Amino acid sequence: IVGGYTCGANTVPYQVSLNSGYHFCGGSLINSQWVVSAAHCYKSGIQVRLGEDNINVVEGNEQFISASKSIVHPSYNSNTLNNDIMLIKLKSAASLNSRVASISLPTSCASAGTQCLISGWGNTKSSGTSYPDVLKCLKAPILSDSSCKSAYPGQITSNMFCAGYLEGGKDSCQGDSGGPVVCSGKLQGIVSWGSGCAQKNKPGVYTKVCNYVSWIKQTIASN
Ligand SMILES: [Ca+2]
Repeated sequence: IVGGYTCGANTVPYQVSLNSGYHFCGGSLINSQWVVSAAHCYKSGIQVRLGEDNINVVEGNEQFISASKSIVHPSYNSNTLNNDIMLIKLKSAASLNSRVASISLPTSCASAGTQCLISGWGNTKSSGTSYPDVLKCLKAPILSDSSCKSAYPGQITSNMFCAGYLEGGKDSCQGDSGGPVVCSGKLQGIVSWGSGCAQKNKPGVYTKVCNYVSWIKQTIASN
């Protein structure tokens, strides 16, 4: 996260870290057994880390649980990132408490101008590299589809939306991928891609979760 703030320990209790020897992506807990992330975060050997603040220090509220299966969206395209969504099942159910909590799925898509909370352990620099160890947060509005498409002509599908600031300086970035965009209590987005980070006229692009609720509900019930 570039241009954000330190969230505070366990203040985003649905945020997970995906670990394969090291943090490589975020995700969101949607019930005690299941995590939503980006399809571009797919790999073998995932351990889900819940209850995290400092990802380099054991602080006492963590749960570490291996994935038992991963399901990438049937129509995911790894070039364009259309349908950039994946479900991860936990080998054992998480123990839900005030520091390890699920986030609700959308009941519809959200309006442009609505404010959202974007979070992660990704790079905090728009030029160069610095990785925080504590969770970072950013408040950012959903942008209109027209301003999203004008920034990214020929690239945006109905399964994507932009959020952030056209002036630059405030955005998600590398290592935030797969993490949450929460607006009015609903998981409306997944950190997906952008052109660089925090650049002028290059806002963040997010998977439009509202289009996937039926697929999520049916997939988890049959797995
Ligand atoms: Ca920790």
